[PDB]
Amino acid sequence: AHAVSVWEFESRGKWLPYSPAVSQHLERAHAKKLTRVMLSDADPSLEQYYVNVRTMTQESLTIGVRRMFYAPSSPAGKGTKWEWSGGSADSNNDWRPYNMHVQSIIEDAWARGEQTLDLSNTHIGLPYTINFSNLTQLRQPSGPMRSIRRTQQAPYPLVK
Repeated sequence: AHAVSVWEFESRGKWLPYSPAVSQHLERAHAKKLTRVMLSDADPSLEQYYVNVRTMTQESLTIGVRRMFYAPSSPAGKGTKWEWSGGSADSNNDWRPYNMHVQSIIEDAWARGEQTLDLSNTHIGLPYTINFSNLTQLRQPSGPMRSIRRTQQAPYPLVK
């Protein structure tokens, strides 16, 4: 009887998740039937990110935005996320979320004990292989290998 609401934006043909706090801010505005939202209101570093809820777009330009529902059992619903690292090897400063669906598939393969998950099968156009024994993402064919991680996160907004 419940779902969590994950707001997403378009980034290179990937529908990436906004953070829990930003999704929580967007959801409250949708609930109040508002049209315009400034994302800095929920995350002060999102400088002049303007989301129009009627056209379902974000300007900061061309970008699409959507509101998606996921189950309580998804990573979004359970308070956990899978991210990959953005710039040197054992660098921890620039982390990035995978598409929420991909996070669920990674979580599911991790939980079932897979040694490896080839994201190019599943879905896509994500030529990456995840290795759970060393927690990395390998750009096919043979790298870069970037660190991935599973961390606790706040709950996304709950819905009827």
